[PDB]
Amino acid sequence: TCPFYKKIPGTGFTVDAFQYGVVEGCTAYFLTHFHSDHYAGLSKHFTFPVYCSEITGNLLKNKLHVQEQYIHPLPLDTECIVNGVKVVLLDANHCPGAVMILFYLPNGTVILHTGDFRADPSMERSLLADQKVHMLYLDTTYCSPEYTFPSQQEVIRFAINTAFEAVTLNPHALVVCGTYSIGKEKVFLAIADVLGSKVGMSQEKYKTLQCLNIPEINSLITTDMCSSLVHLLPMMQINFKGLQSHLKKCGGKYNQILAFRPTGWTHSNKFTRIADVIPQTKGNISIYGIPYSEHSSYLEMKRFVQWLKPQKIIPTVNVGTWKSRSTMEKYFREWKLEAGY
Ligand code: NI
Repeated sequence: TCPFYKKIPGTGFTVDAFQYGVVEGCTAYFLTHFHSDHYAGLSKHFTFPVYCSEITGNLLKNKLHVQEQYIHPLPLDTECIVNGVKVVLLDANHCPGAVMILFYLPNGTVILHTGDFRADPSMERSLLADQKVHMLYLDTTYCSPEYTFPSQQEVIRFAINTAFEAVTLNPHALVVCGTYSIGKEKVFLAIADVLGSKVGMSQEKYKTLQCLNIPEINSLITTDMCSSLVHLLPMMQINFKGLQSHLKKCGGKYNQILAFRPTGWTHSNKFTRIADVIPQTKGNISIYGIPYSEHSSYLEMKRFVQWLKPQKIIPTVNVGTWKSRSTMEKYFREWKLEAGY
């Protein structure tokens, strides 16, 4: 059964609620982004209206084979009417096609559902700035002060410089980047750009990337592995055994692998600066874990909420334990007392 925090009161609407069968009273199913924990349940047999971004709609049609007549893409930053209720989709600064949803209830209440997001000051100048929000359904993934990580720009700087140095020292080194979902495309695209190569990948991954409206993409990606010196592999293969095996398959073209695992947070963040990050090495293989996040750090989240000043917060992540829930509620109260709302 559908949990309360995926339901929008006063509407026929649910958010990211496709794994519960037919939800009683739901007239429209919203999907914030194309990640499996959120789309779980969608397929070509779905016959209710799905509301989403253009990019998410490309992925629904091409990857899950949802029929076109049930896909309802909306433009961002535009007031739209859905079953008699005004809604707006806003960029969530998560993965490609990921949105926040603003709902203007018939009784005058305004609700923001962040979906998954990485809070940014740029959000303080969207259509959020123009009215009060009463209720916030918040992505609380990293809602604790231990969760710090660097900007995406610093992380990409580190990766570009690391890769360019290694390959200039050894033109027979291969760079490998791990992936298991959409998101974090800048890692592998930035590295390929500094090295003057395309990124090589499976046909299934190339198909996924072709749904994303990224400019000039036919110029940056390929299925021809033999012509590429940046390869994408499943995240599960980014270990010494999986990489030794891959290196065999390249037929003596290469004699070294430098690999990258974009994680979210790991506890090496509580001690070490990005400048100071070192790989794990075995023989001719090195693996770097880089803290490239597409969710808010604690400080980013706090700033957003203290700016927005919602009347009520409903967490959507880490809700399954009493200790988590109690922790989060204590931070929410601190933020409110420090800011004065
Ligand atoms: Ni996500």
